[PDB]
Amino acid sequence: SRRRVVITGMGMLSPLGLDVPSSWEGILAGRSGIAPIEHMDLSAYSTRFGGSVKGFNVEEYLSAKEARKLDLFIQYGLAASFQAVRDSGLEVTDANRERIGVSMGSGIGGLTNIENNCRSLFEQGPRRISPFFVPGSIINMVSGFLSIHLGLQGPNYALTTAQTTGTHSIGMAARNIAYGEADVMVAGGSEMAACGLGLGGFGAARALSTRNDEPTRASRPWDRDRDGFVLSDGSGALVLEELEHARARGARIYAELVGFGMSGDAFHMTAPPEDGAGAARCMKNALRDAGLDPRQVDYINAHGTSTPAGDIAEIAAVKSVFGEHAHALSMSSTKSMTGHLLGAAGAVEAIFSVLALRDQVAPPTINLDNPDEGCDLDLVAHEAKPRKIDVALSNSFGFGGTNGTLVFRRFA
Amino acid sequence: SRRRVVITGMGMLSPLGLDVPSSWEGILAGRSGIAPIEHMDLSAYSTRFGGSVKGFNVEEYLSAKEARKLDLFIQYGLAASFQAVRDSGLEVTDANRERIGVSMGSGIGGLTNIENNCRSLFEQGPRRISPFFVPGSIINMVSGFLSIHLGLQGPNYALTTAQTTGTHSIGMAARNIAYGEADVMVAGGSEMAACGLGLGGFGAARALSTRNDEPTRASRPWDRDRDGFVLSDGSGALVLEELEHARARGARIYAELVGFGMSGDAFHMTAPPEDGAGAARCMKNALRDAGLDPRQVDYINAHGTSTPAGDIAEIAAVKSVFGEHAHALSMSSTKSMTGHLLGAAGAVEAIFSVLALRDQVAPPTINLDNPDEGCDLDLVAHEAKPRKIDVALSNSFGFGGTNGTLVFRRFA
Ligand SMILES: NC(=O)N1CCN(c2ccc(F)cc2)CC1
Ligand SMILES: NC(=O)N1CCN(c2ccc(F)cc2)CC1
Ligand SMILES: NC(=O)N1CCN(c2ccc(F)cc2)CC1
Repeated sequence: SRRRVVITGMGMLSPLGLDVPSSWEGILAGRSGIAPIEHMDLSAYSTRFGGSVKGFNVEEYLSAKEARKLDLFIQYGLAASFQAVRDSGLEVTDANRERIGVSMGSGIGGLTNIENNCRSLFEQGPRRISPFFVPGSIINMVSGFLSIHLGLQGPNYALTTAQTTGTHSIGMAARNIAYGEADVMVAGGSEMAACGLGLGGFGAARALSTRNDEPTRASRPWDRDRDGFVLSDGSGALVLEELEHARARGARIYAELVGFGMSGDAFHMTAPPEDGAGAARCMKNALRDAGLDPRQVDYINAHGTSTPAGDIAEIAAVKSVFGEHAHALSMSSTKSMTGHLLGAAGAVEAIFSVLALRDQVAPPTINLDNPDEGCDLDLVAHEAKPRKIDVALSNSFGFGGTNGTLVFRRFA
Repeated sequence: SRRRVVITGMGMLSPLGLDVPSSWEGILAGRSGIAPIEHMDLSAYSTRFGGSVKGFNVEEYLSAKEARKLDLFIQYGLAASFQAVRDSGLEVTDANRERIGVSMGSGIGGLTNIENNCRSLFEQGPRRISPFFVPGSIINMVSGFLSIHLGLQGPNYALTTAQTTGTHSIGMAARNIAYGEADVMVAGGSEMAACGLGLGGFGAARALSTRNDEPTRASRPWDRDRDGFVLSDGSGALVLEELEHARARGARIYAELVGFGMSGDAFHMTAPPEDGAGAARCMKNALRDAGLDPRQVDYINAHGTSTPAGDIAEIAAVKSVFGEHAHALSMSSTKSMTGHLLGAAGAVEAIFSVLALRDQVAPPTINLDNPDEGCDLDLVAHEAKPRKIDVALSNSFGFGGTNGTLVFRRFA
């Protein structure tokens, strides 16, 4: 037997806005967050654009002195997490602090910091490496710093499952609460890889869209002219809470987390299998986990990265899992607007899945001008679609063939 | 309802050996694996030694053509993983591959790789960054590559909780099996942070021993002349298996994992509290999880990093948890011999804890010539101590105030 887990606070930094309601406003308007990257020489790079967080002010959250110690990915993680805790109204007390934990992850961690400390190392030698290099760059420091700032003494950890991080972080946090290891968890992910090493590293594998002329049209999941993913920055955090705990203090409940699925493709380091066999098993696992029949699913927030092999794999997976229901559900890539926030993708897409439930609206797949061969599902081309949504899925399918699926349900 | 979990396979690279047996022989003979570092010129560094893996042949495991693309931490993770699975005698099949997963972690991941690609980027341009940069450097690719080579389709993930990584990886993997998400898990961690940025970054914070002129005597946990930890490399992997699944196949069972604790200090980014309050919460959680009287605990493999504040915190935590029984159990730090394998520390030390149960011997704390103020427990100074061990506990503490405790006992 198992406790029920609800969403009582959400927080976000995205290429679309500095919080949830502003990000969600852009999502439903089909606005693009993608733009050429500024204050950075990308002359020798084949990709010169992505989704930046615009106008982030870390001094709303931290002193200038504490923020100087921390990589951007950690700043962004703390911002979404502080937002999510404030959004929840939860009061931390000596009576509950041991029951409140954190699992905020990252796919790639502190590349920006690693790059600036490399610059100092090569130019001037090791004696110019920042004393805060290690604690200021390691992925578990969003969980670390958040626990220290708020006095959280519950489970304290960090996932790193590349592009699956945010989905796994939220799912495993839900498990902690369901099986009684915590009553509250702050979970999600953050990322800032759209630095030299992120653009160069992914650009070297030719994984990135090179559509420098039309950056807002670059991210075009299931469109026959897609040429790979758009690199994006930001964070999502959710406050996950045991139902009775949330009801007792009179929390505002956005939605219930009913289902979590995991699988491994065991196929290829970067490419999914053509038929999405792994993504199929993971969605089936998530629906079994939630005790739901595939027929009950109304809305899927796809992984939808705009990679040719990735997008077609997800069409196959859904047709295989949903059979004659596959056309009835709506499925959209919000990455058409946000780009791919990698380890944070699952976190911001879980929030969009929750908000699709609250507002009864499927977010668009923008730029889906010419669906590809086989891409005949309801991919919500171009514009948001108001519709009935009781059950929403959020999928992540990342490098190493690691799969995550979250099942959200309306709560009333 | 909650199932029991046993250890059926173990694997290791350490500064003492290229497998578990050779490493364990070094542990029981009090041998140091710490030496001046040869793979690079450290004359501008304030620390020039640590625990290298000596004579590692990746060609025992992988083609030189796959090896070339992978960071040593991934190479070390796979080697220990391959050892653990072979040691288990487990055969992967279509009937069970969905029921076998992997959780192999790292604190820092592919810092060597990311540094060298940073050098290429700075000296030559983005066009000289390896196409394998991302899949060859990111922390989740031990779990990824292991699943690809063995065909593991179970839960596929990675923890990154700094120096607590291996302990958390093992504990959460046991929970997966406990709660029916998997019947088999390959779990542990790997680390190779001995690059310029690693030795430099830990050196900038003055966290490392600077005993360059006597490296084998540098790691001296609870000794009054200790002066920081010794950075070491390697990997530990265990096969965790549901008890009845292990019984059904006549598996050889080394020990039972009965207990898993996590807590957060919520104290400091890098310093443990003097009183050991977070470590004490974590051990109490693990002992209650195991349904034990604290007097049943015979052996503690301490975190024991040879830092001033870390070592004394641990005495205080153990005195607070076990009271008068603190004076009857044996506690030692195998870090005295191996140094600090960071995210891999929890993995090798869990294997040392299991082997203490198999052979009925407490490994020594070497170099404990002058125990510090209040360091007055049985710390097994200098020499291995044959003794009765029914219950063994392995502790890790890390940056972000993240704590882990594992509880093992003999299985008949
Ligand atoms: N070249 C190869 O045979 N592999 C597979 C493709 N590849 C890759 C793809 C996308 C990405 F973002 C990172 C790496 C590089 C390694
Ligand atoms: N401000 C200072 O003098 N430093 C930097 C922060 N902190 C630290 C400790 C251990 C470590 F491995 C990395 C960083 C304490 C020492
Ligand atoms: N006086 C002591 O220090 N003891 C008493 C408790 N004891 C124990 C043994 C088996 C068991 F099932 C429960 C408890 C072990 C050590």
